Amino acid sequence: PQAKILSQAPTELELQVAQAFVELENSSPELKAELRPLQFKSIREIDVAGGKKALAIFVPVPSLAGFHKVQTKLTRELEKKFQDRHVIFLAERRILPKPSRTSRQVQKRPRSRTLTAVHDKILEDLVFPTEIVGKRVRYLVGGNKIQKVLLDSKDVQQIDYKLESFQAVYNKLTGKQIVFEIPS
RNA sequence: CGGUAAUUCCAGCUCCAAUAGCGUAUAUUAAAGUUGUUGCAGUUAAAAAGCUCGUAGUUGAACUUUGGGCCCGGUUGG
Repeated sequence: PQAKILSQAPTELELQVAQAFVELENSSPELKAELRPLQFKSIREIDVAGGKKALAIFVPVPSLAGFHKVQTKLTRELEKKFQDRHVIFLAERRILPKPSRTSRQVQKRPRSRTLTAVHDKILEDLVFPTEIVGKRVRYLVGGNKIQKVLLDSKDVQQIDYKLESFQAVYNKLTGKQIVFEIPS
């Protein structure tokens, strides 16, 4: 089972979570149907303030639309089984380097593989249930940048307590500071 | 400027400027932001074409690897 729900089974933490999938799939006749085709590729643990950790789960991008039907419940369940964790799902995306004037030619680089485009999609996935309603960028006199992301005040209670963990996760993946705000 | 009564003509004194050199004519440069790339002007002083379309010419919005770590590291100053 486990090596057939992982796209590879190299390490034990994925085996723990893989088991939880198999367990939960039995506990309800509903999940027995929905969860069966899903798979995930890798997991990374990122430490954050207050001693907690983020379970960043990486998913094949053509299947991402499936998880969005089951991402609720799954977060409820997994945060019980792995006590003191925050769980978030991310699609894996390529990024291709920018061509130099010296390089030999290759097929034209699709715009979705640019670095700017990929980082925007990452941020969209973190806050998944809510929509982003705007962005700001601040250029401080010290010579450094901060982004502010504004969230739709809808169902925010599902993520309202996680925001500090999102800041830490995003920094690890990119090196960029962000803060979250919720317009009334 | 000069028609008597001359600070301007003519002469005599005195004085000034450059000086082995000084003056005149013609051309050209600066002065000239009176040819304007730097850098002009066009209500009333010279100068916006009766009006619109349109080829050559001149000109044309934004976007694609950014940021963060670790070594070596030359020059100058204390």
